[PDB]
Amino acid sequence: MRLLYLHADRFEYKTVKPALKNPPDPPGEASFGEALVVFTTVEDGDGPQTVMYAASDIASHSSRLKVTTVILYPYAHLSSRLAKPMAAHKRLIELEGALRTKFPGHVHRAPFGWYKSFSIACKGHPLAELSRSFTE
Amino acid sequence: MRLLYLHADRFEYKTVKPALKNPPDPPGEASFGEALVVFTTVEDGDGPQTVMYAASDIASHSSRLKVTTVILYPYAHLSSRLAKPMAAHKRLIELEGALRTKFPGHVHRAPFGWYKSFSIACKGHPLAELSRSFTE
Ligand SMILES: Nc1ncnc2c1ncn2[C@@H]1O[C@H](CO)[C@@H](NC(=O)[C@@H](N)CO)[C@H]1O
Ligand SMILES: Nc1ncnc2c1ncn2[C@@H]1O[C@H](CO)[C@@H](NC(=O)[C@@H](N)CO)[C@H]1O
Ligand SMILES: [Mg+2]
Ligand SMILES: [Mg+2]
Repeated sequence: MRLLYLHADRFEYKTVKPALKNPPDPPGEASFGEALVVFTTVEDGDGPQTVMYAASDIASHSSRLKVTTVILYPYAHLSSRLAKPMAAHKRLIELEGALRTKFPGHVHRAPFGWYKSFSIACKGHPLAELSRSFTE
Repeated sequence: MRLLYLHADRFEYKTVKPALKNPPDPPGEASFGEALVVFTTVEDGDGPQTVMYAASDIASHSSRLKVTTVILYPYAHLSSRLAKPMAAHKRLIELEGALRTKFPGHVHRAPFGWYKSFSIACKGHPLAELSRSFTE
C-alpha cells in the first residue's frame, strides 16, 4: 500500500465521469475544512495486516498534527504494482473500518471508481506532506 | 524519475521554511491559471537520457491537453529511490531547459529545497491525473 499524507486547510472533490464500468460507490461530492487528506493506492500484496499498519499510522500522524478529520481518498497513481479494482475497493472499506477503531474524529472515505475533480489548499509546514509504504 | 501530471484550473505555491541547510533557489511564490502541474521526483538512476524522455512526454501531453503553461514542481514524495538533493536540483534545471526545446508555452520551475504550501484545483476529466516513470 502506498499513501500520501497531505495536511490541508481545506479539501473538496466531485465525482465526474465513471472510471470503471460499474463504480461500486455512488457519485457524490463533499467539502471539508482542515483535514488530513490521505491519497491511497492499494497494491497487489495488500491484506489485513497491511490495512492495520496503515490505519495505525494514519491515526498516529493525525494525532500529532492535532487533526480531527481524515479523508481516505482512493488514488490509482502512486504505485506501479496496483491491486485489481475490486480488491482495492475491499481494502479501502477495510482501512476506513480499521481507522475508526484507532482515531476518534471524522473519517470520510471518498467514492471509489470515479474520475474526480478536487481542490486542496495544502499547508506548508515541515510535516504537511509525507509519503508511506505498508506491506505484509 | 517519477512524475505526477495534474491538469489544473489554477495552481499557486509559497515557499515557507527551508528544507535543506542552504536551498539552492531563492524563496518565492507564484500563482497560475490553467496549467499542467508536474510533480517531479528525481531518482538515483536519472541522467541526461531520462531528462530528455520526460521532457518529450510532458510536451506531448501538454499538447494533447491544449495547455500553454507547465509547472515543474520539485517533489520528494513520489519514490523510495531518491537522487541526492544536489543531483536532483541539477536534473530539474536540465528538465526545465530540455522542456523549453520541445514545448512552446510558459515553463515555470518552482524553487527546490523549500517546504511549500500550495493550492490546486485539479480538473476531473479522464486524462487530468496521470503518473509516469522514466529511466535509462
Ligand atoms: N489499486 C487502486 N488503488 C486505489 N484506487 C484505485 C485502485 N484501482 C482503482 N482505483 C479507483 O478506480 C478509479 C479509476 O482507476 C480511481 N480513481 C482515481 O484514482 C481518481 N483520483 C482519478 O480522478 C480510484 O477511485
Ligand atoms: N530527489 C528529489 N526529487 C525532487 N525534489 C527533491 C528531491 N530531493 C530533494 N528535493 C527538494 O528538497 C525539498 C526537501 O526534500 C523538497 N521539497 C518538497 O518536496 C516540498 N514539496 C515539501 O513542501 C524538494 O524541493
Ligand atoms: Mg455531482
Ligand atoms: Mg514568501
